[PDB]
Amino acid sequence: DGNKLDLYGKIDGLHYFSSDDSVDGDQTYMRIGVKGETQINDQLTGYGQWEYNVQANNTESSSDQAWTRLAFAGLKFGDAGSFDYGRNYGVVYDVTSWTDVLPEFGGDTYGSDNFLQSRANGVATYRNSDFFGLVDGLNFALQYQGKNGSVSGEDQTNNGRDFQKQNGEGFGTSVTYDIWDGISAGFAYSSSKRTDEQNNSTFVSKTDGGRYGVLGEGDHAETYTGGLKYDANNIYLATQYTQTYNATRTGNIGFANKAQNFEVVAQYQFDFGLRPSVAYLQSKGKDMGRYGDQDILKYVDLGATYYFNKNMSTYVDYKINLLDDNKFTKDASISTDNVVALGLVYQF
Amino acid sequence: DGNKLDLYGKIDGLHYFSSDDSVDGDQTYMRIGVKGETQINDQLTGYGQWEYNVQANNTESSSDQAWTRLAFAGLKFGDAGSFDYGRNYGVVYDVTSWTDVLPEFGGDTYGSDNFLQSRANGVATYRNSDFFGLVDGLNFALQYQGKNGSVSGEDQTNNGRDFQKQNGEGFGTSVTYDIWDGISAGFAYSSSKRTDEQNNSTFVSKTDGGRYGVLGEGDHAETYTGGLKYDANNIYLATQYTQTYNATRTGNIGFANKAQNFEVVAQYQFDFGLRPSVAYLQSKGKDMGRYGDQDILKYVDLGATYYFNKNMSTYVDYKINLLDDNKFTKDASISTDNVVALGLVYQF
Amino acid sequence: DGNKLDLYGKIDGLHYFSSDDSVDGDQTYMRIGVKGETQINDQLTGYGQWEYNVQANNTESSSDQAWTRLAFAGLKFGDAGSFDYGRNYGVVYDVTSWTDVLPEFGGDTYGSDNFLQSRANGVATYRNSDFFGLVDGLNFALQYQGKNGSVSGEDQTNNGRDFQKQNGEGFGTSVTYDIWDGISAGFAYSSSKRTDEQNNSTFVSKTDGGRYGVLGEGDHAETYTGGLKYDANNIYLATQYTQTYNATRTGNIGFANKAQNFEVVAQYQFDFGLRPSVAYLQSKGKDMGRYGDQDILKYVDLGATYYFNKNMSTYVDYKINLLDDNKFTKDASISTDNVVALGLVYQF
Repeated sequence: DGNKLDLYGKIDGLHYFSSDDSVDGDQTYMRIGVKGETQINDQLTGYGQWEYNVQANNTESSSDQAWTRLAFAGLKFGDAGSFDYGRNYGVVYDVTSWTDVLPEFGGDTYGSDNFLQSRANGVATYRNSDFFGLVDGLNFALQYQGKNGSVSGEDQTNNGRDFQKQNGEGFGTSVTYDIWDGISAGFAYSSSKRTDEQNNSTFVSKTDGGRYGVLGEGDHAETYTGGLKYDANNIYLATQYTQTYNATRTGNIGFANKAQNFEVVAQYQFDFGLRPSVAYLQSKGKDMGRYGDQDILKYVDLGATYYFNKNMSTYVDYKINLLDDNKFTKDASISTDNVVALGLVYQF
Repeated sequence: DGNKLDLYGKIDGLHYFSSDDSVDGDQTYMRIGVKGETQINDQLTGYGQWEYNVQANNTESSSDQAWTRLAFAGLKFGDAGSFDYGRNYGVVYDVTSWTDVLPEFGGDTYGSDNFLQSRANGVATYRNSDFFGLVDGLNFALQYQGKNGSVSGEDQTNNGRDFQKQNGEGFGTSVTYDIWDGISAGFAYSSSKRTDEQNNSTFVSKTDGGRYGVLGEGDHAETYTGGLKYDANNIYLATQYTQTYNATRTGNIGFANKAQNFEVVAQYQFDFGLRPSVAYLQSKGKDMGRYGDQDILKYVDLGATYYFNKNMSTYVDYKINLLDDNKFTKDASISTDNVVALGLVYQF
Repeated sequence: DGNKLDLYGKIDGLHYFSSDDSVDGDQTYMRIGVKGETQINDQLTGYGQWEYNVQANNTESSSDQAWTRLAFAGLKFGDAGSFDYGRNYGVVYDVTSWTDVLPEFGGDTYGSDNFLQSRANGVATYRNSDFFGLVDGLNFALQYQGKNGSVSGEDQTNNGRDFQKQNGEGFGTSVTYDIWDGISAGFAYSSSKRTDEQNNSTFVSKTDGGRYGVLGEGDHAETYTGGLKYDANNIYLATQYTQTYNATRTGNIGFANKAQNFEVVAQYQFDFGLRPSVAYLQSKGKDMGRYGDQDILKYVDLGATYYFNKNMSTYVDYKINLLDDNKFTKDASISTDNVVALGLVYQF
């Protein structure tokens, strides 16, 4: 009485084929989660959602095989909008998600716990749908994120973390709009203080051998995003453009002083199950101290998903990695090899 | 047919505000668990319960984010009582729980895996309700706990653990009684052997710099508890008094040779959702070698919970920490700062 | 509509009694899992299964307390057979499982992540039931396993692991057949390349103090298995014989150049719940370099299970360990002490 509660998840039998040893092999994993709603009164509704990743590709004595992707509780007051708090998606992703639809790859001009660009600890999000019911299809969002800092130091918080996934106080906003038939447009902005260890950490160069500062200096990390989306007539066309400031990771050795990020995807849905997909993603870093302008990410993606029904599917995906081995990709530990994925997935 | 089985849990979007860096920030977490019953025959019933904590306030590459709070299987033979085994609550908590009702704080003159004072590995518990159906409201309990020891040494067990959470063989008993209207009284006693590493470990002083024995010497660890509870007329009044012997932790540097523990709470339930709450907790350690008598814990707590319904609530809680920085709180790593909590929680 | 989905698991309140400190004490744990089916069309069916182990015998600050036992997605095309991929049982276990029916012990002439002998990462399995519906009771299986390698080195994969649980490319096949009344016969074969760290790792001798190669040299690891099973008239008789080549572990210091493995079990099911059980298991290693022929495993097992119903049971099991302390069992860290188990288990 009153409460709805759904168990959901999937089991993904997955194998990667690649020349990069740290990528190649068995990638089997599963997801399980919970979605809940309670109607409090005719205007007010409470909700909660949890989503868990459980790796299955290592042993029963291996370590760190599970993690939480989402955990948030929330309130939705009809026409006034909604508010939720917890681990949830940064609002930049309200736009960039429109290109995150590849069978297995994609969605990686950005990472998780990467300021407000994806999933994020301690994020307070306000959302409004049809501009208070006055403008159908015109959604916007306002978000706040507290500092998630180091385990020690001046910038310690209880939930410490290495410098690549720390953040200071920040906010972000997003707007999406539906234009006539299926065509949607979106903008998103975010801004965060950085942390001492982000500005004061060093790293040791796989090429020279010497020690240097972690790429990126700055008091602030920033993203600007614009996106377009065609969805109708069994066509899916989408693109997104994002420009960032000390916000985009350069492998594991820091951030890019400036980076320009671009993703474009085209897909077609046959009504006998098959869903082919073509995509291009790049990330171009600027003024990265001793590395100057370099590609951070650059590939073409080709793949397809076969849907047996809403509970079962198979997919192949082929990442054609147009990066070259150099001192930047080596010193930053960015993979320059191709990958093939092959998946058979049960959903529930 | 025959079996009942309930999924239960909650998602708790929670943030702490504090000057103590190791406490402050995002504290989002979730609980999920299972409660089960099977009727074997008209007298005999089997049951099982599991309860899991999943942290959500750190990253997807962080470690140790989940843990089990309860896991026990059991048998209940009508009027003869019940028996269960596994990870479950030490019976001291049958009384001290009556003060563990604060919105977020409280319940911490004692810890988990802290002999029979709270949740505990390998605990065999016998419970009897209305004294075999002869005295309505008069419950008692008998409990046994095997040694949970070190990872190495003379006192090794399979499930080793640091000295602050080891225990030797022990037992405990508890009695509660309902007096007329809502007024309940309770007593509880426990006794355990200690372990070699508890008596033979050293620690390094954050103030002097030198090495010393871990506070507390003794073959035995002991607790005596008395408690009172008023529940009726939308009032909740409760208090509990506990005296311990090498059983109460002194931060992370050992145990208190003697400690006197006191908790008192008053709450009021308005029938429009709001539930204000006032509380006082102290822990006073005695004869702690080079530290003598010191406060181990001392605060006032002020907070409130708003229940939208049985599935949704919001709460604020304010811990006013009356401890002062000194060599004891510093050398033992006890927090002396205030904390505010702010939570929005979905239950299912 | 279309999808079946079952939550399943058990809570096992369990205690071990033993002179081996690393074995003795509380062993409480739980299992939880998911089994799913979707009918795609009248011939074709998709399925998925996940099964999770959650330890409960250590603290809430302990590490590595959970792990995945099974995670696989699959397809079943009526008379043509089935195919599944993920973490699943190596097909050798299609036969050796017939002796894995002891109340608590047994099933340990082999381990998990032990080539195709038990549960295994990245295993692709084809199964066929009544030989395409032509021969009732005659099942066979074909299986493939990709390399699961080191975290570094020439044999790195993404899901690295210590040498005792690495494997190279391998395959395995199995056949079972039902003979008239309850009597079944089975054969199974497997073959895998080994890995550099399996052939190139050293270890330090608990008896001498000096360094030596990890037992077992060889390009290939191999198993041959035959098994018999009587099931009917409330009798359970089963035996299995397996001969292995650099495939059977010698504690933690390597593999046995050759090992001959034997298990035999007899049980009786009274229809008032009780199920007594008697068993013998040995593992005899050959030509193990400086250790020559030694017993790797040798015990008698005596125990019983009481079933209150399909959801509740109690069991005792007594492992009489006929191994002697020597340089082999010490240098390999194999336990030579007896064990008693005592369990009360709730299933759902």
